[PDB]
Amino acid sequence: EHVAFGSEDIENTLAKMDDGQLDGLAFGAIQLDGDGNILQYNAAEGDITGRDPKQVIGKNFFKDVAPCTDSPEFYGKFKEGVASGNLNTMFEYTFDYQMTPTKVKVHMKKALSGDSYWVFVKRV
Ligand SMILES: *C(=O)/C=C/c1ccc(O)cc1
Repeated sequence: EHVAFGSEDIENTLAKMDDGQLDGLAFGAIQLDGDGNILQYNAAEGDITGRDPKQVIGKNFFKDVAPCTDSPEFYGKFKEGVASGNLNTMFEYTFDYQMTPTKVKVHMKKALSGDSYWVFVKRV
């Protein structure tokens, strides 16, 4: 159905969803493993960044796809959350690698499932 960016139970709703439903979301959604490998990447995220979802699946988000996120403010918070088991943070960021610099809001949250973490993205 509809689900709003930043919803308190977003991870419960998205646990229900297959690839096609994820492509129906109003915001960008990326699912990562604990090493930052890309497990899912939806159509809305591709609309923001110009990346073909089919070609980024399996690549490492912090090393290869999104080097500008390798920073204490983004990757640093991700690794702290993976280690502590409590990842749930929202912040503003700029995506500027091989693209027009684009201001975004990012929400990172642990999934329901084992060894999975979401990055949600919306333009601001
Ligand atoms: C900075 O390098 C960010 C790059 C980026 C962010 C999000 C994406 O889905 C793809 C590339």
